[PDB]
Formats: sequence, structure tokens, C-alpha cells
Amino acid sequence: MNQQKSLTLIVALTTSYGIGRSNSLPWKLKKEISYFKRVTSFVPTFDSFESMNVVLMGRKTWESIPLQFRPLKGRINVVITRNESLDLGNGIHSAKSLDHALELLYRTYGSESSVQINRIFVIGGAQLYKAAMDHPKLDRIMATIIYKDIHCDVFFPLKFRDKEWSSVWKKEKHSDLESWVGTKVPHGKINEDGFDYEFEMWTRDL
Ligand SMILES: NC(=O)C1=CN([C@@H]2O[C@H](COP(=O)(O)OP(=O)(O)OC[C@H]3O[C@@H](n4cnc5c(N)ncnc54)[C@@H](OP(=O)(O)O)[C@@H]3O)[C@@H](O)[C@H]2O)C=CC1
Ligand SMILES: COc1ccc(OCCCCCC(=O)O)cc1Cc1cnc2nc(N)nc(N)c2c1C
Repeated sequence: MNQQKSLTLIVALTTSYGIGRSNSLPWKLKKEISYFKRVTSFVPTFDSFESMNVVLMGRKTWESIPLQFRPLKGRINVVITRNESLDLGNGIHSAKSLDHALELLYRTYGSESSVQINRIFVIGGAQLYKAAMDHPKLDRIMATIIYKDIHCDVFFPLKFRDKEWSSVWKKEKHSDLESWVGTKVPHGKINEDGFDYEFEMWTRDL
């Protein structure tokens, strides 16, 4: 009991794979955040009685989210950290690795329990993404591609959209994205505050 679910990674990144600048996001993208929330939150209606999605995040990502938005509402939050928090203890799930998080969620949210887990998301940390790209249950990347070389100091660790990884990672038809995300989603370039981005969904075979 531990191999059940695929992991999905969700990320926004520039075409040079930049994702972060001063333990923050190098952009301010109200719509993009709104997609993140909607993807990360969606549970099919029949399952929305009992089921919640899970968001897994590195410790530096936890801190870098404005305090008023923590925990991410309507999703089971787990922060990955070797400490043995200390979190500020406080009823926010904690684990020292991606697999220790999964084990905790299965123990905590089992057949028995009131709440049921629907999908599991890795929402970041470059360090946590690195561990997720190595994990053999990671089969899906919901990527927002930012068409600008915004200066970054933290990078996505694997060039999954580049030719050297193109036999492993495959970009899906937009209708397959909408279908996976349960909603109609903007297709093509979107422009908030000065640059174009778009929503992509990438997969690999387990
Ligand atoms: N553009 C986007 O889509 C997103 C960008 N970001 C950005 O990425 C940056 C943060 O990335 P990064 O600095 O790497 O930090 P992370 O958010 O991955 O947090 C790093 C810390 O998380 C714990 N951790 C992460 N991975 C593991 C692991 N495999 N095993 C055990 N513990 C782990 C910490 O442990 P310990 O307690 O020991 O410190 C480690 O120091 C920020 O700028 C943030 O804004 C974040 C989310 C999304
Ligand atoms: C540094 O990470 C930040 C910094 C500030 C921030 O502003 C608060 C918004 C919270 C309200 C929405 C909700 O309730 O969900 C959010 C995040 C997380 C984030 C943002 N975009 C994201 N966009 C994508 N494509 N992927 C991610 N993984 C994102 C992730 C983790």
C-alpha cells in the first residue's frame, strides 16, 4: 500500500527554465495563480463530497507564500523538510522526504478516514522538483511557459521541453489538458502585465 497514485508536478517557468528569484516568483500573474489554484483544487463532482487533493511543497516554498494564503485552502498541505518541525507546530503536515510524505498521507487518509485523497501535486521548490523528477511515480507536468527571459536565481532542474528529453517527455493536445483539468482552459498566448505565457501539459510513461 504506497504505489497507488501517480504524482503530478505543477510549475511556471521561463523558456530558460527560470522559476524563482528572491525566495519569490519573478512575476505577478493573477490569472496564472488562478489557474494554479483551480488545477491544484479540482476534484470531480461525484468525488467532491469526500475527496481532497494534496499539495506537496519544499520548506522554502512554504515560507515564500504570503502568510495570508497559508495553508493553501481546500487542499491537504504537506511541507517537505528534514527538521523535524518546528514547522511552527501547528497542525500543518510535515515530512522529510517525498516518500515519507506519501506514507504519512496513506496512514493519515486511509479507507477509514473522513477525507479521501484525490490527486497529489508537487508544487515546488527547485529541490523538491528535483526529487520529483527522479521519482518513478511522476508522470505529468502542468507547465506554464513564460515567453520572457526574466532574470532568475533558481532553475527548474531538468530541461523537459528540450530535444534531449523529447523521447521521454511528450506535450499533450490542449483538449487533453482541458479534459485532465476538468475545465476549459485558455489555448495559446496570454498576456498579463507585459509578457506572454501559455498553459501546457506534458507526460511520460511510467
Ligand atoms: N515558478 C513556480 O512555479 C514556482 C517557483 N517556486 C520558487 O522556487 C524557489 C524555492 O526553491 P528551492 O529554494 O529549491 O526550495 P524548496 O521550496 O524546494 O525548499 C527547499 C527546502 O525544502 C525541503 N526539501 C526540499 N526537497 C527535499 C527533499 N528531497 N528531501 C528533504 N527535504 C527537502 C528543505 O529542507 P530543510 O527543512 O532541511 O530546509 C529544503 O532545504 C522560491 O523562489 C520559490 O518562489 C516555488 C514554487 C513554484
Ligand atoms: C512562490 O510560490 C508562491 C508565491 C506567491 C503566491 O501568491 C499567493 C497565491 C495563493 C492564492 C492561490 C491559492 O489559494 O492557490 C503563490 C505561490 C505559490 C504558487 C503560485 N503560482 C504557481 N504557478 C504555477 N504554475 N505553479 C506553481 N507551483 C505555483 C505556485 C506554487
